[PDB]
Amino acid sequence: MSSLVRRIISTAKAPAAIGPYSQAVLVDRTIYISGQLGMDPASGQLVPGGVVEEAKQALTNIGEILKAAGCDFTNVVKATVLLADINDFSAVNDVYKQYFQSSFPAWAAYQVAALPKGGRVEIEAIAVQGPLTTA
Amino acid sequence: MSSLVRRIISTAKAPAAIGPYSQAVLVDRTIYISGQLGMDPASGQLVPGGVVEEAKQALTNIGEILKAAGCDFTNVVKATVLLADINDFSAVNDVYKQYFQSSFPAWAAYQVAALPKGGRVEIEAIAVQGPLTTA
Amino acid sequence: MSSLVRRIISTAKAPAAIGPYSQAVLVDRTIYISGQLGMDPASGQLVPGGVVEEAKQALTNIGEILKAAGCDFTNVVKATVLLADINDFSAVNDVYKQYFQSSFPAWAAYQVAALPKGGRVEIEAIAVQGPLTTA
Repeated sequence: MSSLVRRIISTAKAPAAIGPYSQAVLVDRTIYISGQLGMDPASGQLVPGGVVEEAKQALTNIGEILKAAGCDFTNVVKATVLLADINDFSAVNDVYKQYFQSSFPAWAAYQVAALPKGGRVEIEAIAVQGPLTTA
Repeated sequence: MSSLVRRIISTAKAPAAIGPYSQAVLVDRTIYISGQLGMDPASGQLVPGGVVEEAKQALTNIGEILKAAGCDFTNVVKATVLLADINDFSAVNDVYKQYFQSSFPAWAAYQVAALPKGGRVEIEAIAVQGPLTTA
Repeated sequence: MSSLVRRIISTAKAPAAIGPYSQAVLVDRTIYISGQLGMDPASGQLVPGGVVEEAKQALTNIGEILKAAGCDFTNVVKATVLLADINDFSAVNDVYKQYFQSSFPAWAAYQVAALPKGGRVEIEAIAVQGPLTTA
């Protein structure tokens, strides 16, 4: 069979790994992006201000990883939004909507028991490397 | 590179979006289906009767989304079953089994802290558009 | 369109199914592996010793499923690590690192409310059937 391209995506514009994972893996045309917390890329510390600020930073981090792979938010096809508190659903929704301005991904959003570093939100994503033709 | 097909799947036979997501995204041949709660498509209210009734409605909803994409349950390759209570595992298993009557998908099933709308179960799925040849 | 290969992966070297799922599904070149607990393949009982021993057994189980599909850990592109306790993150990380000795997968790791069988850890994975060419 054909040898499919598998590339580790890595950018200093997103946080360093806090463990045994890659920021994202591109395989064939699919990009699996690791769960992102609202961590500042330079410090690796959660940004202050709680879930809204954290959600913004997490999505900014995903954006930088997408850019490293020659993609943007239009390439995302599935997202998972993990919350520390289900009462934050509406607030996070309003943040998320600002990044996906068409062809909204499939998703799931729900509350887990706890995230690393005491994070209030973690977002995972799957993207597909372009070009994509959307009818 | 080739421009891959990316299509938003949308049917009025499944619940309207309660937020910034598509019911499903078809990209190349893979269909990412959003997490479905046991919501009535017409009202958008959770069906009464608790987890068993909700599980049935959620799977019915996935079925309608699959149909919109020219697929059925035989096309599902991976499911995720999110529970509000791990004690409901056996009950949900018995519901789920009635929809997948061969070539059972890969899966994960476990308890989360909370689902949207106070749901007792949420099911996500990945399918692949046919034809599929199963040896 | 072409008829894509869909194959159920099954090995007696990994635990029997405790419900309506396949150990893994290969579709085209992507392998979706079901969530694995730290269950002994012969008995179907969780191994003693808590999360570290369970994590080792779960990863051993994934390894046997990969082998059945003609793959190994180098083929894994995304993992999900579900914990019963976020305080176990560092311990599980140290176990996991021993299995992935290059080209680390994308991942997400976090605490859920409860796993089947009172498990302390469950690991899901996505792999891509080789050959893969890593630059």
